[PDB]
Amino acid sequence: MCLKLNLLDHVFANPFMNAAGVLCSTEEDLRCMTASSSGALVSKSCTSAPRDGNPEPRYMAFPLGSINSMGLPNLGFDFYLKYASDLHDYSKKPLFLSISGLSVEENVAMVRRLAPVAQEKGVLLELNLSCPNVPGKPQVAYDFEAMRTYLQQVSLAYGLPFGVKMPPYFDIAHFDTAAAVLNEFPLVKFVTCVNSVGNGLVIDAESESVVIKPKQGFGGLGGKYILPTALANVNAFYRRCPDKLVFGCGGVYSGEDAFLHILAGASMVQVGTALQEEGPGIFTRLEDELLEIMARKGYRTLEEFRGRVKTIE
Amino acid sequence: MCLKLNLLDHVFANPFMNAAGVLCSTEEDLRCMTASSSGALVSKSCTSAPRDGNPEPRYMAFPLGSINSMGLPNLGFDFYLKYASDLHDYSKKPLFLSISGLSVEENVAMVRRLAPVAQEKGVLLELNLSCPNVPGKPQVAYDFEAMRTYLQQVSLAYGLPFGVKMPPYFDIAHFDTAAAVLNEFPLVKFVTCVNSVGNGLVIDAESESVVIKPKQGFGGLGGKYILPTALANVNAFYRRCPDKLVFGCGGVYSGEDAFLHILAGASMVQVGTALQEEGPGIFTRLEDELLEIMARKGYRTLEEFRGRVKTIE
Ligand SMILES: Cc1cc2nc3c(=O)[nH]c(=O)nc-3n(C[C@H](O)[C@H](O)[C@H](O)COP(=O)(O)O)c2cc1C
Ligand SMILES: Cc1cc2nc3c(=O)[nH]c(=O)nc-3n(C[C@H](O)[C@H](O)[C@H](O)COP(=O)(O)O)c2cc1C
Ligand SMILES: COc1cccc2cc(CCc3c(C(=O)O)[nH]c(=O)[nH]c3=O)ccc12
Ligand SMILES: COc1cccc2cc(CCc3c(C(=O)O)[nH]c(=O)[nH]c3=O)ccc12
Repeated sequence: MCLKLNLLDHVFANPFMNAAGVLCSTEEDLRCMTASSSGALVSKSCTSAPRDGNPEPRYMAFPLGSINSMGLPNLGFDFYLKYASDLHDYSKKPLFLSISGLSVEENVAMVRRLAPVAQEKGVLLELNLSCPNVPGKPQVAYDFEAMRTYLQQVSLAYGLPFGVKMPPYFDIAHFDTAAAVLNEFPLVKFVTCVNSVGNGLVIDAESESVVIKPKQGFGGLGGKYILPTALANVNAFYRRCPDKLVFGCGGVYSGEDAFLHILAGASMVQVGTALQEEGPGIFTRLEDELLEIMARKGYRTLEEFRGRVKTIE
Repeated sequence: MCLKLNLLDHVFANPFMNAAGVLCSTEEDLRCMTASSSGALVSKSCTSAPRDGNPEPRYMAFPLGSINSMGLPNLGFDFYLKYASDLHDYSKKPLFLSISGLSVEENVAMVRRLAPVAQEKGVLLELNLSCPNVPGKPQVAYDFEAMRTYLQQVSLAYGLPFGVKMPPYFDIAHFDTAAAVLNEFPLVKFVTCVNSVGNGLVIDAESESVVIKPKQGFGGLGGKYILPTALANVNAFYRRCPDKLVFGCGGVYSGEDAFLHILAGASMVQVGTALQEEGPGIFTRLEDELLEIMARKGYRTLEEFRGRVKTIE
């Protein structure tokens, strides 16, 4: 019985990894994720220049999940590129590097640089489409023309297999349109479903106050709040993109949650809120919990059940 | 005591009512909601003809909320009109009637007929903008030109103050666009935020199966999953629509949750999943809990704190 996977020409001890932005910003963070029992790690979404991000408090967590408006704080692309080219030990596990340029041109500039490193070391690119474009327009993946533009330009500039990080959708017509856009791009080999459920608002009843400072307390939601939304999006893309992998992200706190993701179609399973709260020991727990479920059901490998969610009649 | 308020030229004993679709479909249901301690009731969204709705099971609930793909089962507009015109006891509490035609024409035909009953009896219209719009197109509220068409035609045909039931949005540019549309229509006097969070997917780990039959298990989410989303939409529209009321809906299980909706800007608070699960006794508990929080804080009126959520710095 085992949790091993072989995809994208890499080998993974298990399907678990951090969600971009959690425990991935500094060399310290990335060494910690490497030392953990996760099957892979992804670096913090980066921009060409270093960013401080939004004013604090900008992340808060509660029994049912988290809210954040971090504002893309990061050490800048050159730092993440150097970690991939010079510091990461690929004998431990594979590395994804997430990029999140604030314009299509910024993304093209980073991927042009990353390509030779991707080619020579095998670092894998996750392009974040659940990011701001022009203020007053919707985020890139909610503007299908912008999304197409970004994928066209990054595909041409990078020239190698990559994947994308998608926001959640809530309408079947949007699943159909979004998947059709992605299916135009053969280099998009994995789709990560999902980024945080956008612009929620947490209010503390005792203080009568929002809990994060930026954007009048509005921010993205993660954790237990978003699991059914995550599963839907994983399965919607798994069904619509049969030539791509789907990575699941959202609401994983247990091996049972990971099992549901995998039944929905997930190949890797990312852990954000629960990792931020529990720390990297979570990975051993999740491995143990998932293996226990597999033993009860007689499943020896992930492929035996991946995507095999049953529907009714 | 007491929680009495005046809105839209009607007196309400308290701000609580059912959410449309819950405990409102049959004359029995409506009689039961009338007998309750709620301050108002709203009928099941209706169509011109009666509908059986989707195959069962079509609703399921869990500790964190519910998922549903009911498919608009209802007794038909003629029945809800007759209830409004002949059967409802207006001396008990106000009545809202929810309309959810499948095209703009169908809405216009129902509202033309509802208008004289509204003038005569004071029944209030809630137009459901989650009404599905041409298939392969996004629900109407997610199609801003269709939404504007709907409201233009309903406003002309109905000619009296009404409100609208809105799906959640997740992007600030969409809040700006949607609120601008609504502000084009002076007869739209209340906005109810939110309908169910669309197309989530609940999977049962033991059976490896989705839990509702329609649409391969995909359905709208309600309950604890959606409270921060509901609060965000309530506050976003409250800020953007200063000449309208905002009704809150989503995740209310307690007087504390109602308190947060009200702080966000809610005038009435609707109760869906928790009412489905607890029954109409919930209204006395909510009342008691909300009065207990007001007492502890020194608030004597709802007006003292409605919309007064604090931001940081
Ligand atoms: C503090 C924080 C920072 C994050 N930063 C990023 C980011 O830099 N890039 C990105 O793609 N997603 C980012 N996310 C989103 C997560 O990767 C993930 O998609 C989301 O939190 C949902 O998963 P969860 O329910 O496990 O938290 C961030 C989330 C949190 C809580
Ligand atoms: C079984 C069921 C039926 C519903 N039918 C309707 C409807 O007919 N019209 C409507 O506007 N919303 C309908 N809704 C949505 C609810 O009114 C409410 O917007 C949603 O459940 C979120 O509130 P909650 O978290 O209190 O459940 C329905 C919800 C459920 C669970
Ligand atoms: C107000 O929100 C933002 C301001 C500036 C830059 C932003 C960049 C992002 C993308 C990074 C990101 C973040 C983030 O760094 O805030 N948080 C997430 O939950 N998911 C993400 O993908 C999101 C929000 C931003
Ligand atoms: C697959 O879902 C549908 C098929 C046909 C008509 C539908 C009509 C609606 C609107 C009624 C409604 C329903 C419902 O009746 O399914 N559920 C909600 O959570 N909110 C609503 O506003 C929703 C879903 C429908």
